[PDB]
Amino acid sequence: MILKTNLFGHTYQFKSITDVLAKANEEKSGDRLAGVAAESAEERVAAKVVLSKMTLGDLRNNPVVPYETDEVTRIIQDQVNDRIHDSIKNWTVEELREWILDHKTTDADIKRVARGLTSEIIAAVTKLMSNLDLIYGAKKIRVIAHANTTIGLPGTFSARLQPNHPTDDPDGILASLMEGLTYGIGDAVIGLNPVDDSTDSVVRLLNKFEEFRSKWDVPTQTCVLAHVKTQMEAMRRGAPTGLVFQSIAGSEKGNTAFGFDGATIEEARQLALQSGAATGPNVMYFETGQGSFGVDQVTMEARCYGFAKKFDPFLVNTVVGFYDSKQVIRAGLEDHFMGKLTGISMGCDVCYTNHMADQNDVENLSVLLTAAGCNFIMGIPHGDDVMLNYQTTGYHETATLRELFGLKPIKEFDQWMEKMGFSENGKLTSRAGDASIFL
Amino acid sequence: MILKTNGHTYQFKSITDVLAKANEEKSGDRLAGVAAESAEERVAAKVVLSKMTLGDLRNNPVVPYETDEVTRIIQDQVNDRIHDSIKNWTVEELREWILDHKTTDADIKRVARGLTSEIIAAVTKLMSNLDLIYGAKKIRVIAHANTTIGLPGTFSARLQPNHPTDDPDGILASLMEGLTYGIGDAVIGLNPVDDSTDSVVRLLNKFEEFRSKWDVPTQTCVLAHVKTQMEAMRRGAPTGLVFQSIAGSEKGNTAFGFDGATIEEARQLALQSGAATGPNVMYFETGQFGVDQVTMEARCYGFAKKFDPFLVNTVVGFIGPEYLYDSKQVIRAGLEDHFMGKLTGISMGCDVCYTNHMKADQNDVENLSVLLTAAGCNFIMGIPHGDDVMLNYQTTGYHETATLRELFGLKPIKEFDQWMEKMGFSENGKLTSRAGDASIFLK
Amino acid sequence: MILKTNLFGHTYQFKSITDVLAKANEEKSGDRLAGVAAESAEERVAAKVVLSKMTLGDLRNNPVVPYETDEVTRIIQDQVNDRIHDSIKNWTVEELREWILDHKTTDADIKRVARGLTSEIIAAVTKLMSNLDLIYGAKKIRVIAHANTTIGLPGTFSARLQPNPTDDPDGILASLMEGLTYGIGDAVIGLNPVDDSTDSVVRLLNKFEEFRSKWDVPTQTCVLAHVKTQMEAMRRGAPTGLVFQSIAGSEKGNTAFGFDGATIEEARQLALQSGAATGPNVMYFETGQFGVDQVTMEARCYGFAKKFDPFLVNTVVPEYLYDSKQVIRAGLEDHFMGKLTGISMGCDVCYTNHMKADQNDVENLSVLLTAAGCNFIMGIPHGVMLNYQTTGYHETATLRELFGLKPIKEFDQWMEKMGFSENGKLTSRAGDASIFL
Repeated sequence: MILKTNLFGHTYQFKSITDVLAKANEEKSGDRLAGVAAESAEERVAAKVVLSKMTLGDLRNNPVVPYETDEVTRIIQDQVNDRIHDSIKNWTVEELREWILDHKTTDADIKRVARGLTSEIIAAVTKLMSNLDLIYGAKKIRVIAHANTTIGLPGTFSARLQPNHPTDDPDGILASLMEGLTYGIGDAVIGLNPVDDSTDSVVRLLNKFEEFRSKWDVPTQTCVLAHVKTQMEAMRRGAPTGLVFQSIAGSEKGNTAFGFDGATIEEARQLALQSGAATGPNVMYFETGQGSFGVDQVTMEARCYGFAKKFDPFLVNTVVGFYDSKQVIRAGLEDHFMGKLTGISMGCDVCYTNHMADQNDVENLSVLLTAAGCNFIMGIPHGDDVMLNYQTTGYHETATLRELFGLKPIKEFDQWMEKMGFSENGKLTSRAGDASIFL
Repeated sequence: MILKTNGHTYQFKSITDVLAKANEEKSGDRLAGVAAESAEERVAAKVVLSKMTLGDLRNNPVVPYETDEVTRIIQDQVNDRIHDSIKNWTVEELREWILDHKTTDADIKRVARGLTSEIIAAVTKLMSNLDLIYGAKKIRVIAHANTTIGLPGTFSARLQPNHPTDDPDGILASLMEGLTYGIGDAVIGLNPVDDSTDSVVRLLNKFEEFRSKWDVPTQTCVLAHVKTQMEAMRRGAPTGLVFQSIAGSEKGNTAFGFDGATIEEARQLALQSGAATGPNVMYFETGQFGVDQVTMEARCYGFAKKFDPFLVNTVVGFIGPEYLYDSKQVIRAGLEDHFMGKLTGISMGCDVCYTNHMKADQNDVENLSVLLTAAGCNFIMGIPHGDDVMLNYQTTGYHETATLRELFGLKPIKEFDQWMEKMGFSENGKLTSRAGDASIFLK
Repeated sequence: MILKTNLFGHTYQFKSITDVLAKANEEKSGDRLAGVAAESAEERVAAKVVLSKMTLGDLRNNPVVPYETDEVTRIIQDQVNDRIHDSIKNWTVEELREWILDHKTTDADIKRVARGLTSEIIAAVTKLMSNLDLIYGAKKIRVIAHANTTIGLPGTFSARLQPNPTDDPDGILASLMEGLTYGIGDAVIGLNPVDDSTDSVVRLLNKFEEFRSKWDVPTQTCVLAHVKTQMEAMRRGAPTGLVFQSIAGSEKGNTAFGFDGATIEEARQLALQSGAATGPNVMYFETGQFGVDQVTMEARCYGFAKKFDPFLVNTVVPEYLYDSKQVIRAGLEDHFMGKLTGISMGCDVCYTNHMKADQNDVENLSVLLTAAGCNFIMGIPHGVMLNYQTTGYHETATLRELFGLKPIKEFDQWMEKMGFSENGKLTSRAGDASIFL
């Protein structure tokens, strides 16, 4: 294959596909720090030109971590329909891009072609797309999934309810939960990322979370975001969970560092279907984000999505961190699109402190992702002040974002809200922020 | 009025100072020395500005009524009765109220009668980007030249080819291409290289022949000096609109070569012998001593409101010192400008400048354009800049505008949309295979 | 410009444009009494023929009252866009008529042509239109205005609440409340006071606004005194939504009414600076019937009114009636010319139940006007205690229901918040002013 372009008055040769994929990315902090980024704006345009002419055959057959060496590569590659791929193998990345964006190409068509794609291809096409392409292209693509209720339907926008609190103090958590419900937060999931993630603490929390949900008959899913194996361990001890969560990576090496493999995730899925509190079939909740190999962040993100797709998740959130702020927006839009095209329920967690990284930047991305058909987004505030983080909730801003686009919580949760008097025809009432009805 | 606040006593030198230090970090303000010394100070300025009554800002324009015509024009638009009823409202209260569910667009428009540009700038300074999006969406503003711009479910765009030499065939090509993507429903014009009265005249008649040839429901304009256009008009050359770059101070306007009385003359002249049905025939361009960029921006709208324009485009740019600049500021200013203008009651758009060497330099423009379109902005245009004058002419933005419309399900102005369908360029809002194909014009 | 024609059997020559305008009108009482009418039905057809072939430029250039002499002609003529007018100057009156009434011709088109028209052209085209043309032709045209709320939107029908004895407070008050329960007063809540002294107007405005604010009624208030009286009342701090003045089609008429162009504009700006309406449309004008005919004079009031972008423009319309049809004809003409001029056109109908008009005639004209797209109509009984109680509230309500119209949006929302109506239909609380007292 070529890997060389003369544009303009200078021949640029690239070492490999991995090199071309990496240098074809827009400016990214992590790639720069790893030495894989483009040495100039001109070299980056060259990478993009080279990539645009690369065929889907070449990319599919040369995954950036070999098949014999990496389980994630095998999981990704084993999902391909070889017959479908064979008919698109001679298409170029740029032809794939144009085809995906064309008027006459439908969500159904795209899902058919997805069967002939791999994470490296998804990754590749994303790099040749503009921010408006990533938005318009992702909107075209519908992805839905069902645990207790169905996420992803047009006209809806969902939100995870996960109170912080440094101590995980029962009162502070409960208070944040109830307030959150009044704003319509918690239809995607109701949960906690616990400080004490011992098997017994997870057992205690899961039990408490289902007691609360069952009390108020909230149509949603519960999930304690500890290690996959700890949640499984709690579930074998009789604790109910709606979803099973795990942070994931784009390599076998990466997942091993996190403490699991495909078999482990598959065992958790079968255990949740057998004994979980959710109807199913979508019971996994995965977290990605870069990173923790010579391969770029975008391509490795794609590969996480390809791993995730194998286990039919209810949710798959990336984590982007708010050097120009435009990078974070770009990342969020890329993630969201690669994931929608991969066919997974994709969301996005946006971290912030305040460093030209503020709440305004988070809002910029949020609005952009919502125009893209992203069904769940959540700001994650950081800072030395652990109490402004707990109190900075994003509940009111999410209600606002919904109203702006005219979206509602998942159908059954929106019905629950009207029965509680917290909302009416999508818009919140005077009871918003008023958790009195619970007490 | 109190200009102090707290575990540290912060104090400000004036209203002009608080307005300035209350802003979000901006390089133009920072380089002009007016910005805040820290985030703690910024938060402090916002707190002081938030407890300030509307009467205090109404009575304390950042440029004196005695001195400056812009200040008078702003202040003379106020209804003293309505202002009186709200004079004791605090700035934070005005923000809350604007954003509240029970508060409607007609309510806002009423309260705007008792407001001034300094107050409009004051409230904007206390709003997050989401507030500026959601709050501007609430506000509808329409204007009618030959057609009505501003209606919900629509999005309009200027057709303004930037050929380096103003080659008649380079323009004719770009114009016809644009029309096939549905561009030019807001206005068909040129910012010409030769802005001489005889040039402007030649241009105005050429554009008019072309528009009239294809019976294109829109307006024409040549973005020159208001005085150049008037001469051209007095010689018998037709114009849909009359353009003028404006400023937020008499000095600024005087520097630009005109005053309030020049714009009224231009306006009444357009109503007398212009090619637009009217009443809205003015087309202003805004964009940025001791007064911050936002407050000055507000004051241009306050100026422009008096002349009921068809369009008022701010100009923001993804160009800058590189080390002191961040894209967020360009986004924030666009969102701010749009809100303030909509709150002022003017048909408000936004021109976005960018260093155009890569296709990825447009990502920044697209970010803002999507945020603004979600806020109800009915017209946005990209302006390519850089040493490559011919790429700038090729970087047309037509396809990207058509895609922006389909993303939100918007169409061009009603009559133009009807023209598009009669020409075969679109159907129920979406373009056809004919998009880009100038053949129907040549055949 | 020919002014002769052979009305097949005789040759009729006319003195001037003024003469031909006048003779083309159908039989009108004032025009007859003034000696400007046609001597025979045959010379009226001849008048029309001549008018029909007359070009628009000729009409624009020759106003019935000279530009050098008359303010109203200048106010009218200075509003013309010469450029637009130049394109149509060779159109005839008949041709202009045809064009208004064409399927393919839109409200937007008509608004562009209006800019090249004048009151004498508006008058002329109307003189050649049938009653259906005036109804249909006007239906096509939408005119909206905004003071506190917006009058003129389609699907709405607005009404004035202006209590008619000795300026009795107990009886004015009771009339307001009873009026609001039927949904009267979305256009404006006013009063034509017997005592039109500045002091009296100031007392009235303060009480009207006190009441309106108390009940939070979304509408405009206005005391129908002299413009200069209202202006002084405003300078003393009295709040008014609209500013009222009867106006005429000549500088002599306005001068006789006691005001001029600068007075009206001084009033307009005053309302904008300290009125209680949001605006921009704050003026409320009354019109209605030299050697110039009634109709052409009417058209000229509208052109005058237009320069001041009024919220409302009511025209007023029994012993000298050759037939009641003339009242119906007058109203349809007035509405068309007002809509063609681009003004919020309303209509006040007078009746004394005479053999030729008569409450049933005020219904004929009302239903006809409502089909015409008229958004404001009011009945005015003449000849004291049976005229205050002769209300028109129930008739107004039944008219809306007949056409499926509602009051102005905000006022309609207030009607439902008050339990007086539901979806434009009144409830059992209609007439029952208990919610107030």
